[PDB]
Amino acid sequence: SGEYPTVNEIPVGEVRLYQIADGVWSHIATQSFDGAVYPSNGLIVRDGDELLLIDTAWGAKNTAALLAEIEKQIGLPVTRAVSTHFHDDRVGGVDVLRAAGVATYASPSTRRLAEAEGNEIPTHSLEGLSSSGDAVRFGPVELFYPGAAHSTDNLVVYVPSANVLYGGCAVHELSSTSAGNVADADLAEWPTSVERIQKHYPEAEVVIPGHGLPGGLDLLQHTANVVKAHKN
Ligand SMILES: C[C@H](OC(=O)c1ccc(CN)cc1)c1cccc2c(-c3ccc(CN4CCOCC4)nc3)c(C(=O)O)[nH]c12
Ligand SMILES: [Zn+2]
Ligand SMILES: [Zn+2]
Repeated sequence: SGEYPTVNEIPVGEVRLYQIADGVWSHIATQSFDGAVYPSNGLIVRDGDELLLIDTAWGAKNTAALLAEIEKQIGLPVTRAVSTHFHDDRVGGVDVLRAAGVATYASPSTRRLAEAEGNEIPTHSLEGLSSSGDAVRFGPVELFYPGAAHSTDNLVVYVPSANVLYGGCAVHELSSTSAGNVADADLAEWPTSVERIQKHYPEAEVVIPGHGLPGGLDLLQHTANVVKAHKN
């Protein structure tokens, strides 16, 4: 009924959308992994009379449900998708997207890691993102590579029309006490990568984490703090 939807409010398999700004939504789904249930976010950005999708809904069936939810709530076709790193909460569902007419994209780093891990592989490579601090335009967003953080390949997404920063899994929600699933992370570089985000996007008004509730710019400093303390 209007609050940001939480893990226990979304059965696995169902997807909700949340309006962030004009022409910007998040998508929220839930999935089981190693015997626990987790929420995860992605982004939808209006691109004229089409939509740009950022990240899958963490699985094939969830991603089919995402497409259905978009059709019901928005009614514009998803034509392109970008995955912001190689884990299943970002690429699981890419095969569904591709068979629904969506062109799927990721950095070459993400594509290599997805292939090596046995995850679904976006079709198209995003060049121009291989060095930390690189940025490229992609439709109505800017893609930014901040350096290694949650993963070595993680990208962030900025929506300049709305000053929305989608941090993906490099950014944690304010309630987080932990750095999340750090198995592929660089805890030592992560603060430095967050500082790059902070420097590059000082006018962000909304910051959306990979998992959990959006907030403001404080999510960035909180993330740095949680990661340093985890390392400690
Ligand atoms: C799909 C993703 O796979 C991986 O990352 C991965 C890594 C390595 C391998 C081995 N090849 C396999 C998979 C994944 C799977 C499962 C979970 C995650 C989490 C996550 C997010 C929040 C929290 C904090 N919660 C915990 C419970 O209650 C309170 C707060 N914990 C974890 C996060 C994330 O941090 O982004 N990515 C999660
Ligand atoms: Zn991840
Ligand atoms: Zn994640």
